[PDB]
Amino acid sequence: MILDTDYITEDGKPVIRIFKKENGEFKIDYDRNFEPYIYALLKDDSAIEDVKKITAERHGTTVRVVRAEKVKKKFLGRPIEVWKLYFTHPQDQPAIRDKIKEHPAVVDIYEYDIPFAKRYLIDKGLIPMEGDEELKMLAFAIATLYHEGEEFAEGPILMISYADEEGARVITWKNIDLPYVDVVSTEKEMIKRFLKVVKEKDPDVLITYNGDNFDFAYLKKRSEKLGVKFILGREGSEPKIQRMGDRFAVEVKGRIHFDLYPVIRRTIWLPTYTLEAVYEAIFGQPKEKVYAEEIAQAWETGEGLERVARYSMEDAKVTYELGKEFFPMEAQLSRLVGQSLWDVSRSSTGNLVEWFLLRKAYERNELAPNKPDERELARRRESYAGGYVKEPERGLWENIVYLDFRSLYPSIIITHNVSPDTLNREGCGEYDVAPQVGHKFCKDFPGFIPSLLGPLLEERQKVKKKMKATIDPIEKKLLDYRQRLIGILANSFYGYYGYAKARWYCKECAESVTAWGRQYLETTIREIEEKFGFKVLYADTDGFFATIPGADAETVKKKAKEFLDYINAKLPGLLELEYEGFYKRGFFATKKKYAVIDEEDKITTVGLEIVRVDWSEIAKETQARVLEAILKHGDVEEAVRIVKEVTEKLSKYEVPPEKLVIYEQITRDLKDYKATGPHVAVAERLAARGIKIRPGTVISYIVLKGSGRIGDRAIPFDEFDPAKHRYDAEYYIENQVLPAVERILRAFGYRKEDLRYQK
Repeated sequence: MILDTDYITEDGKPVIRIFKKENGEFKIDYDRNFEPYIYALLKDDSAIEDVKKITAERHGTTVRVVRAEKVKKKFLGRPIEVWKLYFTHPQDQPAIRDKIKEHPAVVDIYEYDIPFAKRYLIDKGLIPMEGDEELKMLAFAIATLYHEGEEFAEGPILMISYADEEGARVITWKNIDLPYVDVVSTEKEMIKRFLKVVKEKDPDVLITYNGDNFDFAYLKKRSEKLGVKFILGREGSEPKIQRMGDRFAVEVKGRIHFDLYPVIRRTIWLPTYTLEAVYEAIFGQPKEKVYAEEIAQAWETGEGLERVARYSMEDAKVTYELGKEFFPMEAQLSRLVGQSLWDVSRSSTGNLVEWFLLRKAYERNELAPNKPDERELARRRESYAGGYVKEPERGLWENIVYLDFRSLYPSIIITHNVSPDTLNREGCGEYDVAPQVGHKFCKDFPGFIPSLLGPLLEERQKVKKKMKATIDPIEKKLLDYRQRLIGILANSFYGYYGYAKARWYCKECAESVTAWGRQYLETTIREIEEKFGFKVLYADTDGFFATIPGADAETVKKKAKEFLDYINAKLPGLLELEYEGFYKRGFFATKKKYAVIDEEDKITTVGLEIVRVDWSEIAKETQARVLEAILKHGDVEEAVRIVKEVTEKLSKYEVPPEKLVIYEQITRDLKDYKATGPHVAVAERLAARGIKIRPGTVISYIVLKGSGRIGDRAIPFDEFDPAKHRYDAEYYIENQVLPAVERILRAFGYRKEDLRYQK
């Protein structure tokens, strides 16, 4: 198994390094003979002799083209002949490429900005993360002594936690008789102890949660001050610290530094992105946070150090658990894209599509177009059209099918051979005309993108068959990740077409796919109404909800299935409609806002639920019960009653004052991000405990009847006690409860006025 590649420069010559794991052994192959290159398109071949003589002046050394060989390749549907220019060193390319492009006989240059070790992986047909090789992983976390005003890492690391197979431990330089803590003399010896358990565990994967930006940078500054050489690479080097945007990332040569933060932030959408937020919204259980200020308190103190050491080891065991969840996903993603897990897990989707495409263009001898210049990149600023959204039928309905298109946009790209290289080609014998926009896509030959996509969809189906046929659940889950990842890849080509930074950019292609999508949904909808008597309640882009008004459940199901057979014998090519699911009741408040229940009584919601910094359990409870009243009971009036009851019980003070805890997340440091509110009050009240409120730093609070404004008097539930404390019922009604249910009940004709009663 290939883990990674990079390159070193020795006497000015690049040497590729391959980091490998094979029969449980770590290996490093070196390749001294891989040659950087670019391609030049020349007006006349006789100009090559000028170009061979071009030379830059780089750090005093004359750099030139080492050789030139004429090659034949494909480029956007048409054959092309270009000159492959070799060089001694990859970094010779920038200095000499602008000079070559200056030559008046040079039309353009190509494939000039492709990182050398990534060029290696592609050109050599090598694929990271392939095979069955078991890989040893280890997570780690640190807790540090922090104090306001100090520079980064002015205070010592107090604990280094790690966690893996054997369990979770903490290393620290103060005595804690807890049995998972190991104690040593010094911060220095702690750090040496850490470096030593790594050497002897020798993991292939190092898992952190935001190690790219905190842990590794801290451990660097500290080991510098203490004069320890932070040796983590199996090759004798310190962690290497790249830039990526403003923020940074860290490599550990010979191992994979798997930072879960970039990975999580692009998978499940959490409100905030703390390690606690992640764990509770991935695994289910909760996790305690210990603020920085309390850790400083506990370390200067005797006791309280057992709780913090719990929080430290609990940083480490969850990171290893989370890493065990998200790693095989990224191993599968590395196989598919053909790039290292390190790069794969830190990269934007359009960027992973482009590395997949670059590998395919090489396999097919297809010359890559260039990324756009700044001015072209501003030209590609179109707003796109977006698929068909039907204004929904209002009110409550029963016996609903959701029908949808199997991979609608891939299906279309293949079916209509939609590709920059097939766009408005001349003398074409066979073309499909995109509706509305009128772009003509030649079908005399397979387009580059369609020809890649077809095998992807095929492979996906072959993987799903293997998934279901293999009894072993570890394998099933691997195959399931692979399957899903293929489908995300395939579903990303539509967006790639409009992606402004795309090498194979194609606005016409994007406009055409969207338009075909509209046509297929619209006519499919018209068909089921006019031929099968269905009523389409709502539709968004690749699917619709429908019922037969009056029919019973088995009738709509059975007729839904007949219509699939009908319409699928009519849909061209790969276009196919499938029966996704049946819903006993549902309602569609507006476009993108609806809720439905299936026969398992599982309610599914879209555009209605609580996404809020200010979420409270009286709100979440009350929204949940009105949905249950509309969808389980099919009783909208009761839903209204429930809101009236709950607003009454809030004002007559009969409501358990803790479900009125507002767990709020902080976005900006308390500079009045919100002009005022509960947050500025609870900040003052927990500055009493010594805590400052920083981004993250979840704040739980109850809002009390005070003077001044409603919602200006707030305290932590810590300091609450049901005597000399009354919650402000008006805040909980107008700010928590009614906003959670207004939208649902507006869909049934009720205004906020109707949802209370006082006088």
